[PDB]
Amino acid sequence: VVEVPQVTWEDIGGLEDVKRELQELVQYPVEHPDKFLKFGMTPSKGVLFYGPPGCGKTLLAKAIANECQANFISIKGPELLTSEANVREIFDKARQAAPCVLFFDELDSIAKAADRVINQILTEMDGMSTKKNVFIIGATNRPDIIDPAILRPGRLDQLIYIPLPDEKSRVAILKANLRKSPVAKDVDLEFLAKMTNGFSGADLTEICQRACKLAIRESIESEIRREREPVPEIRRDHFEEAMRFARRSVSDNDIRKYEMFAQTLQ
Ligand SMILES: Nc1ncnc2c1ncn2[C@@H]1O[C@H](COP(=O)(O)OP(=O)(O)O)[C@@H](O)[C@H]1O
Ligand SMILES: CN1CCN(C(=O)Nc2ccc(F)cc2)CC1
Ligand code: NA
Repeated sequence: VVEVPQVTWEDIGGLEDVKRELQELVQYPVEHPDKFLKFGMTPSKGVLFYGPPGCGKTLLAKAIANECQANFISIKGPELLTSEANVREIFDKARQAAPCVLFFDELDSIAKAADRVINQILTEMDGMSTKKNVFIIGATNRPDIIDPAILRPGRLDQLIYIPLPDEKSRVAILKANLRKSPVAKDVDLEFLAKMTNGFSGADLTEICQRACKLAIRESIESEIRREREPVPEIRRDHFEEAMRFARRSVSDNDIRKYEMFAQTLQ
């Protein structure tokens, strides 16, 4: 389907740095085209996101399209196999859908025939002007195997690290996932962030979803009972019971690999 996404910056915990870097990569074009002239700026066309799985690369790409009021077209890495015109077909459909954000997901799969579905991606990128109003975003969990051709100026310009949430970020991620549920006042998310170092954003959200299921099942069963003879909440005890089922999804060794990769781009 081709739509404008619902998710906004408000749904993304942490990443305040990356967020305002994305806006000026996006708001510069439009809120000052009367200095977008005066120096001859050839605007952005592509970013490559990287980092551990489940920290919000997809969220950020959707939320870029929500801020621009833009269409969102998402192709997942492996399904480009049968077969080069598939790459042409996708860019034409994202031209047709302008303004549009075209999101290449899971293309660490591609980085391993497949030789030139990369080449059929790169040339398609060079033969599409800034003026077609199509913004490209890519995401990988394997920054070690990025062919730097796709970062040559003209393609995926900016390379943005998306890290595991530190302690502050994890309070933001819990707070955001919960921004519209009724949660009891005995619930301490700052202490829950303290107890979840190394948890991904996905990891965090799962705890929330389990605490929500159990508050739901308890509400079902109780007023099943209270019919034999007032909005319910998610209490602290729904959260205690959600954590039996909770541990980090990303390994400490892998953490190190990302930390080293990013910290050597300063
Ligand atoms: N910064 C964040 N704030 C809130 N939720 C997050 C965040 N990062 C990840 N999540 C949760 O984890 C899920 C998966 O995130 P996603 O953006 O698909 O990760 P990635 O693209 O890095 O693999 C999201 O639907 C969201 O609920
Ligand atoms: C299928 N496996 C998966 C893990 N893996 C790897 O290399 N991970 C990695 C993590 C972080 C980083 F920065 C680089 C690599 C080997 C192949
Ligand atoms: Na990922």
